[PDB]
Amino acid sequence: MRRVAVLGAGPSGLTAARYLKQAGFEVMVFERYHHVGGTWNYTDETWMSEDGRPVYSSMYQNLFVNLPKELMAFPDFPFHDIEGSYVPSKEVLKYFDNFTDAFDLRKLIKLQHHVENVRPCESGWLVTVTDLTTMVEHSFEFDAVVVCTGQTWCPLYPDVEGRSFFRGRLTHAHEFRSPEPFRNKRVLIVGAGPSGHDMALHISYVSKEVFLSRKLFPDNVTEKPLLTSLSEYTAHFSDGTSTDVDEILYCTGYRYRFPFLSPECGVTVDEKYVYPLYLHMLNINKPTMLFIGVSYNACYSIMFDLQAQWVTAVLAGRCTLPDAETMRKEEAEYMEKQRAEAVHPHVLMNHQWEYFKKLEEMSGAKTMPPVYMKMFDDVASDLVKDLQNFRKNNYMIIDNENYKKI
Amino acid sequence: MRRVAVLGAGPSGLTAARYLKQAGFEVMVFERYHHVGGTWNYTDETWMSEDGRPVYSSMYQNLFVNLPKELMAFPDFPFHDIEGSYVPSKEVLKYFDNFTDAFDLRKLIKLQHHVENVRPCESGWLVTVTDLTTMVEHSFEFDAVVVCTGQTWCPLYPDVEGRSFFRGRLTHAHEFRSPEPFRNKRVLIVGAGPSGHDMALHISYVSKEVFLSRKLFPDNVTEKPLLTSLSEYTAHFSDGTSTDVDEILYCTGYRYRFPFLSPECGVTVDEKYVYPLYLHMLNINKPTMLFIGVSYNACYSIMFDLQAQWVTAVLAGRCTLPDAETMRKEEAEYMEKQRAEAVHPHVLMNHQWEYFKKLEEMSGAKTMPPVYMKMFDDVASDLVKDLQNFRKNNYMIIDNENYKKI
Ligand SMILES: Cc1cc2nc3c(=O)[nH]c(=O)nc-3n(C[C@H](O)[C@H](O)[C@H](O)COP(=O)(O)OP(=O)(O)OC[C@H]3O[C@@H](n4cnc5c(N)ncnc54)[C@H](O)[C@@H]3O)c2cc1C
Ligand SMILES: Cc1cc2nc3c(=O)[nH]c(=O)nc-3n(C[C@H](O)[C@H](O)[C@H](O)COP(=O)(O)OP(=O)(O)OC[C@H]3O[C@@H](n4cnc5c(N)ncnc54)[C@H](O)[C@@H]3O)c2cc1C
Ligand SMILES: [Mg+2]
Repeated sequence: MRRVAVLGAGPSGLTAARYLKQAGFEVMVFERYHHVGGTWNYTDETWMSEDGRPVYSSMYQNLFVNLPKELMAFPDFPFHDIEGSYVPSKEVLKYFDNFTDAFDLRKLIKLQHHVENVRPCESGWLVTVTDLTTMVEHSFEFDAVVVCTGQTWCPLYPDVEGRSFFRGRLTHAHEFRSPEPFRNKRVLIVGAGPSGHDMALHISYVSKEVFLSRKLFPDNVTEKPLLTSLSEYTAHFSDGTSTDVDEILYCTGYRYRFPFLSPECGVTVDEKYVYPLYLHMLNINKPTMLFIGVSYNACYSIMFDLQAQWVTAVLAGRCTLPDAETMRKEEAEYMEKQRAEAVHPHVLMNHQWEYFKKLEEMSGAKTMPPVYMKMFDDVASDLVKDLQNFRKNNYMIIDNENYKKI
Repeated sequence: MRRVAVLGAGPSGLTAARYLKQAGFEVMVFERYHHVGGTWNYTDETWMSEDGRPVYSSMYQNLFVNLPKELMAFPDFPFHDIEGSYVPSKEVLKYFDNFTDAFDLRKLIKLQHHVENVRPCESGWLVTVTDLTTMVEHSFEFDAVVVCTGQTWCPLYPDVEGRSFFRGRLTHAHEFRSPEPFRNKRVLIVGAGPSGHDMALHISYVSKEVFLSRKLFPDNVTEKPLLTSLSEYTAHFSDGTSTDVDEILYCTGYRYRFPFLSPECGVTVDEKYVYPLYLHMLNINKPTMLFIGVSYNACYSIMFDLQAQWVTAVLAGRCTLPDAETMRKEEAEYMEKQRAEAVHPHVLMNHQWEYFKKLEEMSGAKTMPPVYMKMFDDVASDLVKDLQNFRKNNYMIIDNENYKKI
């Protein structure tokens, strides 16, 4: 166990590379874009790039973070000193470029390399990639592979009665880049929890009327219950109401999609479920393949930090895992409990802190500063509770235990 | 029986109007567009019009007819003097504009009136329509309703495995207006029979490569067998081949859609089946509602002409219909035979001349000049046998029995 492939140089991939490199592995990171940082990169491009491969970023113009920069930074790599907690996206991109440079990761990253296929070979892995600058295909052999390609690029559209009758413009959150196409339009946003809050707000500034449909806002945003059918130009809702709309915008999230995974990798990828994974990371069938960033709805800084340290510990043999039968059993029990609590398989929100404590114990990682939990539990929901104003709040962490509002 | 509603002022509607007027009925024709002629009207608009209602035209730029004008003219209303048998679409539009004036129909037609709802009331019908120039909703009462709203506007897309993963541009024939968005693109056209021939030809003139997939063409049109799956930017075919494409164009036809029909009208509308209809026209459940132009794949001039005369004859009490029981029996047997011949419910192609003869006998219509059958049987398929060149052929009807190529 020496040569490890990292697939993706977004936050997940970058974190993995730091820990794997520190642990003495020979790391190679493949990234299709020309810049690290994942979806924090903004591009005018959507769906497919002119370079011939998908656009993976769903970033849009003028986005600000929905969590204070103080909680988005890794505990041992603070954000650059810039005024304000709720920074524009470019500051987060800058953060990951610095992070990459700080840990001497850049030399490990093959930019504009699009991973096309991954398959088991002997006990290791064969990774096939295209160098998009030459269009030459390259194959590389590795002892382990860490999949960090994200899950905010392949859109999910929930089925709705009559959807195929609708004649207005239908788009997904993935391709949202600016509110301009929605100017003076009657817009229905189909959302889930907080998924459509920010886009509703952005669109409210240019559109005639916004309808936010889900199973606080500006005056021209009208909340609606569940969308129940569509007709040619009209939306019908669970309350028996209906409204005419020119545009429908699905803020209905994404599905897992890992096109490069050959069936022999032993991973089954369904819309909301990737299996069989232990702790959302380890491929139970082929345990030298691991994923970072499959789990979601959590304090991501800590999640990335810990999953990278856990993956690293497993590959270095410092973490001894239960046998496969036990891992399948624990996974099975975990997933039954997800269903009982009515959340999707890889959603961490209800138990993230306990999950992180487990990762800490198994990986040998430094314990997380409790202030992350206190601050997160206090402010994470502010988007849904004080959408128009929460980003004016500024915070400063005082010590390992406490923070304050400025 | 005095007041008759005609829904639509395309060829079906106009033709109906002519005979209904002739028979002395009080006819009111509703047409959402500002010009008669139906699908023969070209508009840059697609899907939804800025006027707030659907766009029903699927006409594209630089279209020429696929059947000689001699077969497109009604037997008793010859085409205006124009050089060439295969005329541009605007000459067909001109033909129906002239027809409308020649028969003094224009006065009957409420243009820019969009039919919103039709429902039975007492013994007659209540028709709800919007005057799009005022956005005022108007109600009208009728003793009978003739539905002529067409069926080339509501697209049909066949499911294909992986369609949801495709990230290229996916469009339907309905929204095709010019080949320009396909310039320098790799284009897959998904077709059935002749459905994608003309569009393949149009696009071939501008694109890098055109692939025509179906269950003689220009050099850059490559025929492919059935499309079996899609991925991000690649199409996969039944022959085990794969091709990367930027664009998919669905030439997969349409489905029946009559949104204004309340369930009480007694008609069930499925994708390829409208029921219960006698001879593709009469609503067996509510026999004062009739349809013209539900049947298709036939010599359309004769079909419109005879169906209009038949509908008029029924409404005038001159056509003796079987009782409802017999009509249901004949419909069921007819539909059973359609399945056996492997054609969709309303496809006339295998038996149109016999069907036309039956309409003639029942309605008292003038017998069709046999030359229509002889010529149609000779030239209708020239589109698929000599696509690039068939439109250079010119014809002349000599008499009711003979024609010659010029
Ligand atoms: C619109 C939006 C707003 C958000 N706002 C916030 C916020 O305010 N705060 C917050 O904490 N989180 C936010 N997030 C979530 C945050 O973006 C993710 O948590 C984080 O970026 C996940 O990082 P990742 O490395 O797992 O995935 P990504 O950042 O998506 O990176 C995946 C990487 O893999 C690369 N890649 C993918 N496929 C291939 C391939 N075949 N070959 C080579 N490379 C490949 C991509 O180029 C990309 O660089 C937001 C997400 C979105 C979509
Ligand atoms: C791309 C294309 C090429 C074709 N080429 C040929 C050819 O070469 N030769 C040939 O013989 N045939 C051709 N056809 C078929 C031809 O267009 C039809 O056979 C003919 O137009 C059908 O006439 P129709 O009146 O039944 O329907 P349409 O022509 O579609 O007319 C329907 C009318 O109803 C109106 N309408 C619909 N709903 C409403 C509502 N709710 N309220 C008010 N008005 C409404 C529409 O505006 C329209 O004016 C072609 C069709 C297409 C799509
Ligand atoms: Mg006769």
